[PDB]
Amino acid sequence: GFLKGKKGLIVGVANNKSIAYGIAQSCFNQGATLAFTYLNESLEKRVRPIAQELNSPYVYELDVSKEEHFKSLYNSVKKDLGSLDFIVHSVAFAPKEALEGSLLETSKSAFNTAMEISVYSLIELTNTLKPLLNNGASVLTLSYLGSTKYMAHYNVMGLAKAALESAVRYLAVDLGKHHIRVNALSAGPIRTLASSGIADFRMILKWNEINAPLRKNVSLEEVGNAGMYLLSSLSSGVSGEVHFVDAGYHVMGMGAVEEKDNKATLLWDLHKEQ
Amino acid sequence: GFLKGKKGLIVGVANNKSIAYGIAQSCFNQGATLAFTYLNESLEKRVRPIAQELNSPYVYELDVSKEEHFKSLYNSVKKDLGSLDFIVHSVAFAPKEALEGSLLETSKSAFNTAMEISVYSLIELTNTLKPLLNNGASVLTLSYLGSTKYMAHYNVMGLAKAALESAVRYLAVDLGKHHIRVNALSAGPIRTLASSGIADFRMILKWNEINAPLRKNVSLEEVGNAGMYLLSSLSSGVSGEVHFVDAGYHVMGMGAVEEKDNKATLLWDLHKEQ
Amino acid sequence: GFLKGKKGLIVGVANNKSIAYGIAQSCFNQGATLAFTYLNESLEKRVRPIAQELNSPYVYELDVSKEEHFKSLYNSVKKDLGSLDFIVHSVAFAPKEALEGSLLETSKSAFNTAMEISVYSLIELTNTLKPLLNNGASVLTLSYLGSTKYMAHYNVMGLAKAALESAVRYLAVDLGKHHIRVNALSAGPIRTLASSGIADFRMILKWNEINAPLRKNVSLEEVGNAGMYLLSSLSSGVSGEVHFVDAGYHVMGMGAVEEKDNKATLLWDLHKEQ
Amino acid sequence: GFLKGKKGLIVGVANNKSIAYGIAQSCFNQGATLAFTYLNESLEKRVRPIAQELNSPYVYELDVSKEEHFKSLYNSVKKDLGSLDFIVHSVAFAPKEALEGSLLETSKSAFNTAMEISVYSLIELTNTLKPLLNNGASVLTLSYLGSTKYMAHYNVMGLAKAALESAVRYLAVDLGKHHIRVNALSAGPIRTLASSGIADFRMILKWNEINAPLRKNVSLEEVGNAGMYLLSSLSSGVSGEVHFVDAGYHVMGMGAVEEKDNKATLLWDLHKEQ
Ligand SMILES: NC(=O)c1ccc[n+]([C@@H]2O[C@H](COP(=O)([O-])OP(=O)(O)OC[C@H]3O[C@@H](n4cnc5c(N)ncnc54)[C@H](O)[C@@H]3O)[C@@H](O)[C@H]2O)c1
Ligand SMILES: NC(=O)c1ccc[n+]([C@@H]2O[C@H](COP(=O)([O-])OP(=O)(O)OC[C@H]3O[C@@H](n4cnc5c(N)ncnc54)[C@H](O)[C@@H]3O)[C@@H](O)[C@H]2O)c1
Ligand SMILES: NC(=O)c1ccc[n+]([C@@H]2O[C@H](COP(=O)([O-])OP(=O)(O)OC[C@H]3O[C@@H](n4cnc5c(N)ncnc54)[C@H](O)[C@@H]3O)[C@@H](O)[C@H]2O)c1
Ligand SMILES: NC(=O)c1ccc[n+]([C@@H]2O[C@H](COP(=O)([O-])OP(=O)(O)OC[C@H]3O[C@@H](n4cnc5c(N)ncnc54)[C@H](O)[C@@H]3O)[C@@H](O)[C@H]2O)c1
Ligand SMILES: Oc1cc(Cl)ccc1Oc1ccc(Cl)cc1Cl
Ligand SMILES: Oc1cc(Cl)ccc1Oc1ccc(Cl)cc1Cl
Ligand SMILES: Oc1cc(Cl)ccc1Oc1ccc(Cl)cc1Cl
Ligand SMILES: Oc1cc(Cl)ccc1Oc1ccc(Cl)cc1Cl
Repeated sequence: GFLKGKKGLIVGVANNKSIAYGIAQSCFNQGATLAFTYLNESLEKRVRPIAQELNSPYVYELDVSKEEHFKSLYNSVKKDLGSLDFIVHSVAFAPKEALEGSLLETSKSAFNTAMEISVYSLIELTNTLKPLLNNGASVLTLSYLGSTKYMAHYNVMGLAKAALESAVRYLAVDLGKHHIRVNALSAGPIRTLASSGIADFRMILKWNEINAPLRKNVSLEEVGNAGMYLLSSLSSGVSGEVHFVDAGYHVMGMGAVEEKDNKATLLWDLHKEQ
Repeated sequence: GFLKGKKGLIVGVANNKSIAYGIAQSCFNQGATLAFTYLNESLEKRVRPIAQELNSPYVYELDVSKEEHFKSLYNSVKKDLGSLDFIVHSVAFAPKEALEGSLLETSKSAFNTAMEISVYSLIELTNTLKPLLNNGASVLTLSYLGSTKYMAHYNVMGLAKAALESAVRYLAVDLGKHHIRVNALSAGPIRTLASSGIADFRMILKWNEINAPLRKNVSLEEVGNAGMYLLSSLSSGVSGEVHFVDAGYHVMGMGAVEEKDNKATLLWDLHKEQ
Repeated sequence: GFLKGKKGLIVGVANNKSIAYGIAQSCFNQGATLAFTYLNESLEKRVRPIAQELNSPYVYELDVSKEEHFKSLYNSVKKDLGSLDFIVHSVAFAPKEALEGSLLETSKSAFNTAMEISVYSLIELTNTLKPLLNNGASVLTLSYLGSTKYMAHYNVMGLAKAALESAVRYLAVDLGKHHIRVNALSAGPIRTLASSGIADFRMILKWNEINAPLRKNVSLEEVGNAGMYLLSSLSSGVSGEVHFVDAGYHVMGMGAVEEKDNKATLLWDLHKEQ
Repeated sequence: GFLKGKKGLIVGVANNKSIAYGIAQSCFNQGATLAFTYLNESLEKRVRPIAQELNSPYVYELDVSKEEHFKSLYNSVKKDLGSLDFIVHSVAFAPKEALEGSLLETSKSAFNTAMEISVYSLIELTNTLKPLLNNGASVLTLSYLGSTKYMAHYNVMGLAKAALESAVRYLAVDLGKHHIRVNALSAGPIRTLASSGIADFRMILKWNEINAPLRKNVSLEEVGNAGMYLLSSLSSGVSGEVHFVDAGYHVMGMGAVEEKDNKATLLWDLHKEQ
């Protein structure tokens, strides 16, 4: 495969429906040597079997909010793997309240919690493992249209992803010198532990399926393959790029209609709403 | 004037070169009643005469990192002016170190400092004064190209302005229901207290000057008129807009060369570099 | 006003609901000396009173597809006004067929007509009057979100507008040196002659009203006021800018929902579609 | 490979340095059965051997300016290959003058030639071959940063590329209904027949090399692999996307400076210019 002999660190796995898992699965099929991290011993209960299924004996603890966990991580991968060719940064969080209602009511607390866990953590993770990154290494993070466009109740998480994307741009220039790449994969809505916690997510998912050019929701396999590509030398001439894997949803300037032309009606007014 | 009888709150005045003042100056000539805020007593020594120079007796204290200041602001204007038609958010801060070197070396501390003072403050300032805002009210903040593009050692400030512009988008939806507008004016480099205290600023300035389409730097007056417009009814149809006042610089995909056709040479190699 | 003693050419008026009219009306109210053109004698019947109504006795014939009309035009304003401070390029066309169905069915013939009348015309109009443009002159054209986002059946006109926004960018660099500004005002949907001829235009309009941040359609006055600003010295620091005047519509990444939060319902499913 | 048993049409091969060839090469190594096309007999002398080396006996004539060639194409692929899984649209032309001097001097003639060969041809190519496109088919075209940013003397080609990306957006919606993908690969400067004939091209190249984050120029293999990715099921979740293979150049907001921080100096002022 295109990741043969390549070593990579996967951060974000919570279960087999995780974006990072789809990416790890895809990376595995291409011969990569993987390493995984887990937030707490409860998630490790799921990250471990997942890890075994992908020929990986490297499982470490890493709660991005605990700076000492980073110090341990550096020592871990340097001992167990010597070096890293790629990193997957698939982590984000914000209090449940922050994602409902408006951005106005956001508490300074929820703001910082979402900024730190979802943005700064990319900086700390990358700086921490910087001296262990081989030349040509690739750093991939996960974003969402909500960064540049308004998406119902995404709120502060929207402000985070915008900063996240900017960081990707600045990190690509900081590491470009040493031939290292940085990108963001902008996936469309998809069912995962984090999303199943968001209010009326089934709706966001229906609006995308019905109004997206390909008229479908992206699979975990599709997101995994786009990621794998971005992390492989297949894309060594690609950096500081925000790559959409959303069934083409990003192009829409309004609700789809194209299929119906009698008088032109919204596809929404005909599917799951009549 | 297009602001006669209109009441606005100006946040961000440090001296008479501040962007916030230019916009204030312009709104003044249009008949707006002005109100100013200062960070500390030291700054009040400069904000005071200015307010007086522009007919304003309503001067209040406001350090965005102090939440109790916000409740006072409220009571202060609710008592003095009763209502607000437009708010100017001209604030941004980050430690000196964070704006030099690389984004990678940024600390969790400077990060949270950059994000709070420069982004969350717009949220608290707005949500606080919300019930004092008349229908048709306009909220303007200031950003910089660094938000979506790499600019020399802008580092963490670039992440801030990226969330800032995204916050402008969500606030516009949050407050649009109530007929209120939220925009951002992305001004080009311009010499002010805060900018003069930034490494090699002389260079960013000259580069924009030579490479900009209008072949010059933007004046404080031009930024002020751009803002006055965004804050006047003249733009009642505008919202969630990042308005560029940069002498067209933002359109360049490389250094200028145009006038000289002989064999095409960078204007920079001909201007102040021979 | 901010256009006192300023002379500008207004191109594109068909009746009193035209965008070029709103722009004209607004510029008139600011002391501008206007001049108008007309496609044919039938439109001249409406461009004449309108022209009188705005203290303008300069009315010339101009069909952008007729190269000779441009030669007359130059001679006309050189005699009648000596010079131009601003220009309004408000012209667009494409066969009815091309604006329905898909982009795939567009004939080579419709493609060219749409590109010529809608894009090249800006190039010819500007290049022709270039010798009569005073320093600080401002060139304003009109575009629509369909340039960068897909909009129902906008098709080839979507391709035109995108080339047009890129044209705006290249012309700003070409004329930038001579202190001349070039911008585009991207207006939101609004009822006019050309639009009343578009299939199911009412829907585009309804959708914007319900889903736009300000929850209303933009008025002809708001478009004019924006254009006037773009054409006045008030924006002497703005160039190569695509300025949106759509009630904040461009920020939306999906249909509005906000006002209803029980389970978060689409405002569309509650307004003009129960 | 990821295109094993996948049949595609390669349009635009001029020699072993063409972008279309690199993509073909990368696709050939992924198991695809290829088919090529040539403009005139003078190019068939370079396409035939390339087609042979890549295992292809399907070499057809196609001058996008001639509509009859499209009818033959259809018949040629329907008879020789039965159906198509992917199409490569790597064609663009504009008169030599148009690409030098200013966009202002462009003639109506050259405007129409640029638009037609570089934009309309994507529309005819896809609509003609449409009945031969299998579900999940992928359509890829090539663009350049000049489409949305000013690039020296790119001029009218910049307008074409902007319409081209817009067409990619509308075509993606027209063919998505049938599960077909449409994307654009925006490559960075690279040595080809067409580019070699461009004014001051070495400069554009050195400028991207020094200012690009990965500090190099992209290779034909990288552009090739990026396109093969876009054209394979590996990217079945991506559509209407403009994908940048430019060593990350697009992220730059100004010239590079990074590595040097004595007073912060341009990398350009130190490399190939002292
Ligand atoms: N699922 C979607 O529809 C979608 C769409 C676009 C972007 N994304 C992005 O994908 C990433 C998340 O993937 P997901 O959607 O599969 O959710 P997920 O729950 O599967 O993964 C998120 C992971 O982050 C971990 N995490 C949370 N806080 C942490 C902290 N303090 N320290 C260390 N780890 C922590 C969680 O344990 C979890 O494993 C996020 O960046 C998210 O913004 C998701
Ligand atoms: N100067 C430029 O070239 C430029 C370019 C683009 C954007 N901007 C933006 O303009 C705004 C500031 O204007 P400026 O550049 O004229 O700088 P300035 O020095 O004139 O103003 C900065 C202001 O921020 C205030 N401030 C900082 N921390 C604060 C806090 N804790 N609480 C309350 N106030 C605080 C200061 O009191 C000061 O008045 C910022 O948002 C900045 O990002 C400036
Ligand atoms: N009305 C809207 O909702 C809307 C939205 C976005 C952008 N626009 C843009 O506004 C501009 C026109 O404004 P409008 O909507 O008031 O339409 P309108 O019908 O009022 O004006 C269009 C003008 O173009 C002129 N024209 C057409 N072909 C011509 C030719 N061959 N030679 C000379 N003139 C010709 C017509 O005579 C007409 O006066 C167009 O560029 C259009 O793309 C309109
Ligand atoms: N070379 C670069 O640095 C660069 C950068 C960005 C985008 N591109 C794009 O790549 C594509 C071309 O590839 P290239 O750069 O390798 O150049 P190239 O010389 O290798 O290919 C250009 C091809 O276009 C064909 N062509 C021109 N007119 C035609 C017509 N009327 N009918 C049929 N074919 C015609 C020519 O035969 C030629 O093969 C173009 O779309 C170009 O805009 C190139
Ligand atoms: O960014 C996301 C975008 C979408 Cl559409 C769905 C899930 C996402 O991811 C998250 C969103 C909110 C929280 Cl609190 C935590 C995570 Cl992991
Ligand atoms: O955002 C800015 C952009 C530019 Cl080009 C110049 C000055 C700016 O303003 C600041 C920069 C850094 C800090 Cl700590 C505080 C402020 Cl007010
Ligand atoms: O660009 C436009 C966008 C909108 Cl929403 C409405 C009208 C517009 O303008 C036109 C569209 C098509 C044709 Cl044939 C002629 C014109 Cl004047
Ligand atoms: O689009 C391009 C961009 C670059 Cl940087 C280099 C070459 C390109 O391709 C062309 C440019 C002009 C003409 Cl006439 C024909 C072609 Cl194929």
